[PDB]
Amino acid sequence: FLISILEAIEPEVVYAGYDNSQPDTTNYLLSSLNRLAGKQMVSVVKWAKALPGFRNLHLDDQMTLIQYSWMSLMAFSLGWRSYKHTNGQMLYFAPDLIFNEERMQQSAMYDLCQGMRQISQEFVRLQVTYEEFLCMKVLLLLSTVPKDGLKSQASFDEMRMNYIKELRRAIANNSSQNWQRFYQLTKLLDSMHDLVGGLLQFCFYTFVQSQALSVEFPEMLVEIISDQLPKVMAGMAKPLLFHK
Ligand SMILES: C[C@]12C=CC(=O)C=C1CC[C@@H]1[C@@H]2C(=O)C[C@@]2(C)[C@H]1CC[C@]2(O)/C(O)=C/O
Repeated sequence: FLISILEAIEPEVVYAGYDNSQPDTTNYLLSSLNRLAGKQMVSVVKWAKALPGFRNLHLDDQMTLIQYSWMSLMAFSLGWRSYKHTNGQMLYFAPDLIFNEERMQQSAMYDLCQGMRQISQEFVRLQVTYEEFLCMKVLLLLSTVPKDGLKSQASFDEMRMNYIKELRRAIANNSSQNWQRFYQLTKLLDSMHDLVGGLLQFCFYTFVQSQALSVEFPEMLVEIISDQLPKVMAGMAKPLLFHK
């Protein structure tokens, strides 16, 4: 039933509003992706608020969690869309904005694009189910926390365990087989941290020199990155890993 709720609140597809009549310069591609991000952010917040248990957390905890994990959430969903739509061959940012080889090249971030595509390829290798995907996604929202703790730790800890339990539910044949599956899926979750570190680095860099580099960011994103950046730079956040 918790999973049925996840399927119900899963956001609808978000379009980039991209104009293919324009040249695909790095400036336009990145500004276009950031505009898409702003629209996705709206969907993400509405989603977080509908998650059983999220509301129970303090308002500052809800805000902190979203700002620390939005990049992981969007990159993870990107991996899923790319998996279901292109079997991991292209990056399906949006129905109207699919990144092929040419776009990855002109984006100036080919390496990050391949890092994101690798997530999609892991979905392929593991044949991740929609249910596993949904549970894993919630876990990402709950896997980057303040080193000094949350105001609703008890509630947070409770919520996290419930969703981890839900994941094992989605996973469940043989017990050892289920254990192996949990091992593999959580390895994928842990792998998001290093990827996101690279995504955020380029995000903060272009954000800081937005005007100079002509890379536009919507206000929906500017507000969040403005506050998040110093917190991350100061090293206030830590990951909640599943493996050594
Ligand atoms: C959020 C986003 C776009 C929506 C989406 O489905 C997935 C992502 C993940 C990668 C993000 C990307 C954009 O936001 C543009 C970013 C943020 C890129 C990481 C580097 C980036 O290309 C950047 O820094 C351009 O300025």
